[PDB]
Amino acid sequence: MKLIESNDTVVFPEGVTFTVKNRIVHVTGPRGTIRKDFRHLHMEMERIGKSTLRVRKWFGVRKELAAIRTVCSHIKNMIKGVTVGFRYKMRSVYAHFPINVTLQDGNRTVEIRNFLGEKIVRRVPLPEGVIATISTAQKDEIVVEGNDVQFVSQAAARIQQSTAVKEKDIRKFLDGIYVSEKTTIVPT
RNA sequence: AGAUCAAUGGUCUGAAGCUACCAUUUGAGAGAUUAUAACUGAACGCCUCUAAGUUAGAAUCUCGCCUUGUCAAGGCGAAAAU
Repeated sequence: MKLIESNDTVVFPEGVTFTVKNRIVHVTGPRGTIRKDFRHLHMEMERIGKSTLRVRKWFGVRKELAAIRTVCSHIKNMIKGVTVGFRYKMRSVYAHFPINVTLQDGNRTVEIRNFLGEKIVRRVPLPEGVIATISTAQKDEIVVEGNDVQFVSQAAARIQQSTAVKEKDIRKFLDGIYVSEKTTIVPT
C-alpha cells in the first residue's frame, strides 16, 4: 500500500536557524553551521512557520516511509551539534602495557603506541572539524569533540577499531581504547 | 732441421666466443571493494552495521610498472626534405 501522505516536523530552539531548500539543510547556531545534503531521498522539505521544518513524503512505500524519521533525527542531531556539540570520551583498557596516546601533525593525527607491547605505531588521521584531547586530569582518557556527530563518531570508531587483538581470544585479552561515554561539549 | 699422415693419432696447458644457482646482477605502487568489524539511524516512539546514508577492509579484482603494438570508421600526432 502507498500511504497518501506521511510527514514529520522538527522544531528549532531559540538562537538556531535552518534555511532549507532543494533537500539541502544549512543549520546554524552558536557553534557554527552544519550543511547536510538529503538529495538521496525524494521527500519535500519545507519551512512551515518561523521555526518548524516539515519533511513529507507523498505515496511512499514502507521502505521510503522509514526514512522520514531518519532525516528528522539527522536534523535534530544537526541542531544538537551546533548548540552543545558532541564529545565522545574513550578509555584505555590494558592488562600490562600502558597504551600511550599522543597527538601529532598539528593535533590532527592520533598516535597509539605500546598497545599490547607491539613496537608498531598506529596512526589515525582526524577528519576536518573534529579535534582530539588527551585528558590530563583523568588518566587513560581520550576525548574527541566536534559539531558533526557523523564525523565525531567516525573518528572515535576509527580509534577504537585501530586497537584490535589478533590471534588471541578477545574474551579475556580485552586491551584497547573503548568509547566509554557519548555526551555533549556544553554541560546540558 | 722442418714437416706430413693415423677420418680430431694421443697427453698437457689453452685464450676468444658460448655457457652454470657451478659465477654474478635485478624483481615494486595505487583504486574500487569481498568476508568481516564498525558509525549515524529508522522501520518497530525501545533496540538494531541497513532500510536511505557513512567508515576501515584483503595472496582476490581493475589499473600502474613491465612485453607486443602491418591497428580497415587502412588507429592517431609532431617534424625534415621533397
